[PDB]
Amino acid sequence: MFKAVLFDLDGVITDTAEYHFRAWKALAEEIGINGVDRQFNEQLKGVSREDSLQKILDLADKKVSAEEFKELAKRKNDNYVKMIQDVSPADVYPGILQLLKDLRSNKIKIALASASKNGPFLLERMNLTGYFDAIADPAEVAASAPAPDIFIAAAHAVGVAPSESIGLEDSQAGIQAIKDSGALPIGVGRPEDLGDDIVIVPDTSHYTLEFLKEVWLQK
Ligand code: BEF
Ligand SMILES: [Mg+2]
Ligand code: NA
Repeated sequence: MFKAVLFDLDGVITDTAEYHFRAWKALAEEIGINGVDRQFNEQLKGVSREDSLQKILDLADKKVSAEEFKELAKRKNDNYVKMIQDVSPADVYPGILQLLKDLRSNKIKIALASASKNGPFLLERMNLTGYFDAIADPAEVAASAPAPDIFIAAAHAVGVAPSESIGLEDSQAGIQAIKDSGALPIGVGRPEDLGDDIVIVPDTSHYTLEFLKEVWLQK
């Protein structure tokens, strides 16, 4: 049986996307750039902070210095950190707490394998820290998804090889990271986005211990 589950955070445990969107929209309003609406924001999903800021500047053909650019990115981050202050246990996605409980009951290791530099804070706000055996630090990896680094780190931190692990992700690059780590990916979303060569569930209510066991045994 698999010995660990490596959890992405955003799109798996909870959603932070609304806060990212509102942070960008607030910054755009402050600097007088029109057009940062919900539809535009779809172009910022899975994109780096810096590439997202550039997309926003491009809406107004705005040119800035490196120092100005750094400051705008900082202001967006400040916005986001303020906006996540009221995250709560009610924000945990369906099924996830029961999955954590069932994994713990069955002595299966639980690691956070998230790109979020706010992972520990968010798990505290959601009252989930006690379930986690480790949090891989995204500040300590050399490369971000689709590189496998955070998933290798997470597996190692709970004393397992990635090959003994399942990874859960909502992003295409994240799925590729899991695959390349050696862990077994189970995506949440649709194959158009994630690929058709992995098991995918439509939403997190399908992430149950019984389902993960079924997937593992099929493999
Ligand atoms: F928290 Be994962 F990087 F979406
Ligand atoms: Mg995610
Ligand atoms: Na712990």
